[PDB]
Amino acid sequence: TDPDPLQDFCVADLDGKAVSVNGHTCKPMSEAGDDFLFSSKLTKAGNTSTPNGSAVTELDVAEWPGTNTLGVSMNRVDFAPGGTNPPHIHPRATEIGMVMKGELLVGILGSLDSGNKLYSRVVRAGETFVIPRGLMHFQFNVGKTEAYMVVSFNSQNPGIVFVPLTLFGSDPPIPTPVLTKALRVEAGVVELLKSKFAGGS
Amino acid sequence: TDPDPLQDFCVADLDGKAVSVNGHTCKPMSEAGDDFLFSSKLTKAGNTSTPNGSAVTELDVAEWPGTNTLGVSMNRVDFAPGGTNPPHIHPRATEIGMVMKGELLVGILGSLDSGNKLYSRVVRAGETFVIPRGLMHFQFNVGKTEAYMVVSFNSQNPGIVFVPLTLFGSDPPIPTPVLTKALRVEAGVVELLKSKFAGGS
Amino acid sequence: TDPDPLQDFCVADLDGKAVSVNGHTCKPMSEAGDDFLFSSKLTKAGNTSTPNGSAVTELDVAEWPGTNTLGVSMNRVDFAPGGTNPPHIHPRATEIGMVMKGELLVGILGSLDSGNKLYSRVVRAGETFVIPRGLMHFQFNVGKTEAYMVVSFNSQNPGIVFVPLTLFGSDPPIPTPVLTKALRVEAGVVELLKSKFAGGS
Amino acid sequence: TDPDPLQDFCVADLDGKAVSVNGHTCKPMSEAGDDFLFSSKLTKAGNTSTPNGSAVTELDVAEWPGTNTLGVSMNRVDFAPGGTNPPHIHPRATEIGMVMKGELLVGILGSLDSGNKLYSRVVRAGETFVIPRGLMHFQFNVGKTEAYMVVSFNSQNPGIVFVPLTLFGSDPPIPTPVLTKALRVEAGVVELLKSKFAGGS
Amino acid sequence: TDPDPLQDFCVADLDGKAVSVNGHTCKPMSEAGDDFLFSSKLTKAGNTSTPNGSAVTELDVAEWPGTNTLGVSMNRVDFAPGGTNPPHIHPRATEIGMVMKGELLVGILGSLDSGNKLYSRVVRAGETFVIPRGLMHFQFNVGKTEAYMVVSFNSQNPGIVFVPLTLFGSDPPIPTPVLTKALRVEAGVVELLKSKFAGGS
Amino acid sequence: TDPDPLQDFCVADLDGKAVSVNGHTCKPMSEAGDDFLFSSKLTKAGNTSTPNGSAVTELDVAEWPGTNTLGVSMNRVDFAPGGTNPPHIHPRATEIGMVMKGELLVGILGSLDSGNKLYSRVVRAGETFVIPRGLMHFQFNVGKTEAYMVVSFNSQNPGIVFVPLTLFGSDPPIPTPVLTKALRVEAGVVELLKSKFAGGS
Ligand SMILES: [Mn+2]
Ligand SMILES: [Mn+2]
Ligand SMILES: [Mn+2]
Ligand SMILES: [Mn+2]
Ligand SMILES: [Mn+2]
Ligand SMILES: [Mn+2]
Repeated sequence: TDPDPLQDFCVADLDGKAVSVNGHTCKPMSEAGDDFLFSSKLTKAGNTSTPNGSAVTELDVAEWPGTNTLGVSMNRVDFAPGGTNPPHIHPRATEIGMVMKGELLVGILGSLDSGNKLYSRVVRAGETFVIPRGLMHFQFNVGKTEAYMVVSFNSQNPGIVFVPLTLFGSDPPIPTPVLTKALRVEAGVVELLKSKFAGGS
Repeated sequence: TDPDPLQDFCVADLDGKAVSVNGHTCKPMSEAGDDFLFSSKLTKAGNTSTPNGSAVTELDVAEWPGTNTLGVSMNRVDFAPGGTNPPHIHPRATEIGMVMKGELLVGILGSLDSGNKLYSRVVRAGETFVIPRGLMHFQFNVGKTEAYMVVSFNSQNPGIVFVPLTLFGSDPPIPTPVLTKALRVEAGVVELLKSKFAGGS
Repeated sequence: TDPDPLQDFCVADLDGKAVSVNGHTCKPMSEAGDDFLFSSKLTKAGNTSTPNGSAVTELDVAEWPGTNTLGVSMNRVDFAPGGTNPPHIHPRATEIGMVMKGELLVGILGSLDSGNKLYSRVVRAGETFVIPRGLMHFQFNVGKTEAYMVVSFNSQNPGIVFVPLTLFGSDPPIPTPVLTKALRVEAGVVELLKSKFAGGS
Repeated sequence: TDPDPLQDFCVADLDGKAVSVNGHTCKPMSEAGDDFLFSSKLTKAGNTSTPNGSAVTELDVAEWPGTNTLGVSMNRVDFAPGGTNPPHIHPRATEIGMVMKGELLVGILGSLDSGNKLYSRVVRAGETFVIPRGLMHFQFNVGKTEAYMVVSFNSQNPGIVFVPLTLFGSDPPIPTPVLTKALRVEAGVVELLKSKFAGGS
Repeated sequence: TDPDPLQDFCVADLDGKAVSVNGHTCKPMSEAGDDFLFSSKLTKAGNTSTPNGSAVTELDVAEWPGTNTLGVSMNRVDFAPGGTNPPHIHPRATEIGMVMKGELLVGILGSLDSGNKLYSRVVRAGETFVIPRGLMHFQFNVGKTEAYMVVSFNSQNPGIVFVPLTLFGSDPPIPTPVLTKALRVEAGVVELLKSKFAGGS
Repeated sequence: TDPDPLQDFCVADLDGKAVSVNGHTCKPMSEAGDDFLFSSKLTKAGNTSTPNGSAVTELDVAEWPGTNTLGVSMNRVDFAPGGTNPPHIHPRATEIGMVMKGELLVGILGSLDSGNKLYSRVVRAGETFVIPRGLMHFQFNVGKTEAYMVVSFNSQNPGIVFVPLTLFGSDPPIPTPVLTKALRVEAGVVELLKSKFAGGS
């Protein structure tokens, strides 16, 4: 997990030419002000008119620099009816979330030694879920109304590996012949999938 | 921070005679079912008719055994108008929270090397805050309506050190002469304070 | 990363009814013998006549109990010509490997904040590679001969999330409608993919 | 706990304009000399003519830069007869100490899940005590002579949250109305307490 | 470093048939009493009439079970005039110590990338030293009186690798031919050294 | 163990005047190229015509900067017939290795609480071994042909404490009188040993 802090506060210095280190260098405390432990970036709903039908409003250290060194971060996800936060993975953290409105099918997948078990449940307002570090998971809006959830992570920068986008639209894309052997389908099927993720989202 | 997990899942075995270890032993996976990564315990508001005027609904590993080994936990706090979650400390975690309804004055205090600075702000619906590991902090409902927040921690068992209750109503209470030297007031003042925390809450 | 050790040795007790904890309980030192720090399980090549065209011979704590608490483990992967270790993820570790024979295209994919960059190179005998914790990666045999590599991990139980098998053949499988929204293709395409992973491998 | 070291030595560069990071940047090894692993700052007794009747001589990374990255630090506390190291907390470390001279009442308080138990004992020359990470604790000189102890921590910068001073004399002070609700006493009592900690110590 | 604690207290259960885990299982809190955070085992001087001319009084988790899970431990070392705590290593911790009486030559050795530098200084009453995790170090009494020091570690079980005893008197001893190649001397010299450590101390 | 990473990649900036921190600062991602996760430095055998009769080809972060922050590193050791990697220690990591060719006697020594037990075995092609963090260990070529092994570590910079060289040829050397008390032999024997390690290797 993220390294523990070695002082009370260390607000991230995000200017482009700052020296680079594991995580982020910090602003001098003299330049921090009173406001760094607070944020209002998750107050409004994100735009759900996207191919996935969901919008992620991030609140990691790049968006909330006061989280630097503190080992935590959050995000908000809004969903149009039938929208999905597609099968994805956080490489460096466990996720713990709460559904605020609507009805979401939440699915968590065990690794190979857990027999690739799929745990899935319809989670409603006020109900919570937990996603173990590095496991594949997804959310699907099964209600007729817009849904939204707010989650927390045990990292300032959990990272996100979107499975569909990484598999078919990385930069540059995984060679077709690699994907035909791995997916056990012909090249035409692989190219059809790639054509849907050519936009970069 | 909490030790990282060494397998996908390890639901806590909470029976009274289970062997004791750092954290908790786990139920055999065969006895876990499909439901351990989910909870509905924070769906309803807690009873705010208490001396503090707030109610904490806990969702640590004792209440949500599926969090065992995953490094995270949550809780919900409800506040009557003018109620407080009094100055307190979490010995083993950073807290990250969101106000869901109402208006809360949230205050975070730096340690001695930070000049004991008090950072405080009125946090409203959808706005977030972060409390660094082990620092004193509090919340006070400044609105005319009931307020509530949901927070996450970077520990399965953050712990809570309530300052007023620990100082004046521990078991057994800190001797009066220790408290008169520390608080710089006469014994009568110390005894008055102790009389308010004799109930254990 | 894995918790550090609190003593010299703690060989894993793998009997089925042993108490369950994070990681594994250990055999009494009196029952360990001289041989637990050694293994010969990776001496021979695995059977590459599988759908993927590769075979993984594991040497994690379940196969090498002397690794318990030491924070490390290994495995060997053998590849038939044109075979692949398909796009996969290790949820709890970084991997560091060496190609022993043959020619392998090794690809590592960055997360979303790294623009989903694909780093790929043909790695030959004696050459090494490193896969950051939790990122998607794969290997493909581009030579005309059988290839093999031996890798190490910074966990006693890294875990493996096989992307194709988890996406299309979990237990039970991810609903088709979830996968059609996520993959942006019709149900018939999703069902074709599922039919290839119905065997459990 | 503090991050582990990634090299033998990394003496802290404490100049005011050094770049800021978690912990401290280090002096080039060429500028370190032979003396950084040693100190004589705890050889003499501190001045106990203070309001608390005790004096803390710190030996954290700010006073002993050679501790940077090594995960440890110390301090010495001297006590006039009847003096106290008041109820306080270390946010980022466990403390382990030894009484060198005199008789000290040492008290350690459990958190809420430990029923706020007060463990207290008179500790004399050569006797030791341990304070778990983040718990409230104090020391009181019950002998007729000056007493002193030397303690170690499992952090280069444990931090110190003095309860009385933080509660009544932070900068700026916690509002009176917050403190009257939390302490369950009238404003006049709160103002009396605040008047004793207006000096900043 | 040692895993962080997941609760306030977890006194080690040291009975011989207790289940074995990383570190130690804990006594039920009901069986702990008030005394586990304290010890008087380092109050008296150890017997320095040994081949090394020094005596180590240990206060690790085997001798102080209340340290279990807290990440710290101590020990006391007493030295006859001209006695030594021979070149040794702690595999799992940094050491931080204070000389209480006498004059001790304290030497710390850097690793190969630090050019195997020897840092050494005569440390007197009240003066401190720090030994980075896993580096070779020693102490030698250069005064005419008995000397003693008390040290702390950042582990409940640091471990001790005595160089001379391990090299020449392990169980069973390292073969002579291995040692003649490594030490670049004839077999007769190696056998002479082995004869001095045949007693097991 | 090494601090976990807080981003995907952080290639070490090894220029001499780069700011110094725990571990290494990183190159801007814009200056990294595609090649940092790969290396060919262990493809060839090292020169075994040395006093020890073995050659270590290092692949730590100084030689493979792409390992920075990832918690892993490797090395290759080649051995002439009868050559040794002498009794040594890695202060900051566990080692896990595989013999690639030849026959090596591999010995691992327990600490004092493990009764200084010597575990030793002849390890051949494809067979593996594990060395717990900070314990003394060695390898000796018992075959008639050149032998070689490739090992991995759970640190980007494990460090190496060569016992013979550190004991008798540090800079500057440990005083003779310290070594005569510790080794229990006369000064002439100590000086003979020192004369063999005066070259610095
Ligand atoms: Mn997620
Ligand atoms: Mn709180
Ligand atoms: Mn892999
Ligand atoms: Mn203290
Ligand atoms: Mn020592
Ligand atoms: Mn080695």
